[PDB]
Amino acid sequence: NSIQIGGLFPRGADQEYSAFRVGMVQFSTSEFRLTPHIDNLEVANSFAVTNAFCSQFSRGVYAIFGFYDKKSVNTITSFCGTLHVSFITPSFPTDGTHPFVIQMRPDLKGALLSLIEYYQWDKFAYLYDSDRGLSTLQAVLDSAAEKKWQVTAINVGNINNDKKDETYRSLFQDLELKKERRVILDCERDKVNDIVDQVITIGKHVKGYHYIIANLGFTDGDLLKIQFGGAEVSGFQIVDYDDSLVSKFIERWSTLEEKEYPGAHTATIKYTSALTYDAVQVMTEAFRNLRKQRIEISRRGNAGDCLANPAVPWGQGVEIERALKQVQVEGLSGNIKFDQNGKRINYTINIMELKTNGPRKIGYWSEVDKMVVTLTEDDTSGLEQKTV
Amino acid sequence: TNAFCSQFSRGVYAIFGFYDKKSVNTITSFCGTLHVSFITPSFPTDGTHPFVIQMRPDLKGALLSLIEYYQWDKFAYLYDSDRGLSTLQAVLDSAAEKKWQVTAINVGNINNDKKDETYRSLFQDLELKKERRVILDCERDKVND
Amino acid sequence: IVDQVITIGKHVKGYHYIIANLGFTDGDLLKIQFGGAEVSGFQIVDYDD
Ligand SMILES: *[C@@H]1O[C@H](CO)[C@@H](O)[C@H](O)[C@H]1NC(C)=O
Repeated sequence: NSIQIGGLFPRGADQEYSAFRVGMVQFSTSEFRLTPHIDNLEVANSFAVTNAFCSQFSRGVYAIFGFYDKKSVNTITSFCGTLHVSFITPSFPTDGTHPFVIQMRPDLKGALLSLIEYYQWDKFAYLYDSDRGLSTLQAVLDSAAEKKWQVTAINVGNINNDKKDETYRSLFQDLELKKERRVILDCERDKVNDIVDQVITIGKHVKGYHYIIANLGFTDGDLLKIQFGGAEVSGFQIVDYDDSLVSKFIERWSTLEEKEYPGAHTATIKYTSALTYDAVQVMTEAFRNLRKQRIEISRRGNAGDCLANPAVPWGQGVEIERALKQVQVEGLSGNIKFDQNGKRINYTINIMELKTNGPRKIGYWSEVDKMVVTLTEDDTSGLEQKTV
Repeated sequence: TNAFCSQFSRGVYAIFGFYDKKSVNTITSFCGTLHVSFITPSFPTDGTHPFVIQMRPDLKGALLSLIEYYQWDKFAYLYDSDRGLSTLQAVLDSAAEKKWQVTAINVGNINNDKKDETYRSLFQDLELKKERRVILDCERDKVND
Repeated sequence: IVDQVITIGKHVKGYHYIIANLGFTDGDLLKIQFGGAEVSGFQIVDYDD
């Protein structure tokens, strides 16, 4: 029982592929076995993505797991929506209803707007990356008219390789011109790391500044460097390490050799890798349920060419999509459930704060509640003088 | 992608056509890879894209200069995503540099279904307070709507 | 020490540091360079010779 599936990874994805293998081994069963075909390629090049996809389709896979960028997303959604091949991804959710695409990554918009509303910011600067996507920008801009906000949006995404460190000094000093202490980041962990590092270099991490790191991994990058700064830093965490399942995972994860499973020896794991693992679980449950529901999905013939005119799609793909979207499980990212579009529904995003003794969980965010406050409310005698 | 891979098989020397925000990356990537020259009247790409000739002239500079000419320090900006978000970044950075109060609203790309329902209250909320200056960035038909 | 100073963020323009050692430019000076704080030290090897 070999089930051929496709996988598409960037040339710069190590821990993700490692976690993929971890999912392959941990969730492998005796009933059936998945047989992954792996292709490392440049994600930004649509031609390369298309080439690899037509190759995978020539192999005749049942489902494809992979990543995409703002350049290659339309190719993926259009091709999968065309040929009826199921696609699973950790990458950013598309804006719209895109069929045959399962976005494992949950939406952060609600939690962010709820957070800004929580801290009552009426004026701030918002740094955005064009290399990822401009959706959240539109979100907070449209929200600015309703909530009466003064938002100064700056693109950090257009920066050269050699001159990229000037634009940061100019940015922060122009913010000295605007005298605005509240900032939001939302970028790649590496780009974020560079930003934080330059914040430390210019030394704007002193008390009085307030930063919001918008990403799902709060603890994935090194944020220890800004910890003793004195500036308040809030972010979101999708992987709660205080869970039994997560701990039993980290136990095995930490016991892996870094030579065989790159960047897996760490006790902390990037949320993307976690999403990959959970994706493996989900696919496994989906095909297991297909065999359990007595639905014959095996293709008797070859799918052949993806460029055949007119395009002839296979039928079992619909059944696979239905199987995938109807999966409800428990992974590293918490409760996993999908809607008819494939987006994540009913998820819990921990709201985290960075203090002196490290990160602490203040909130828990949901789609329906839109807000939840954990007890918190610590009181100290320090800097509180009982009246005389 | 299919039509491009075709006709190229016929061995054409140059390809003339149009593109949208969804298919633009396909055209530019494929033409930049296979070295097939592509001509378009549609919106210019944001960046340096080789083997692509954008016949359409840039409109950002003229817009910012016109806005500066009418001396508007506060205005509303309605935009569609189908032509690109470059002009948006332009007016945002120009708002940061020239100290403008710009209220930009996207009606484009159907980015939110919510708004469609009870959008009138929004437009009227901006209609009661200020909003003396408005700029339309859309398709001729969308403009008409 | 310098690293702990930048981490706690006392390298702002109000503070003044003196490196008394023979190598001033031998250590990593990029990190406190952009701080805005004045840092003066001693150098025994003149590269202008
Ligand atoms: C999420 O759906 C679950 C099933 O895990 C249920 O326990 C709970 O109702 C949920 N939260 C909401 C807001 O429906």
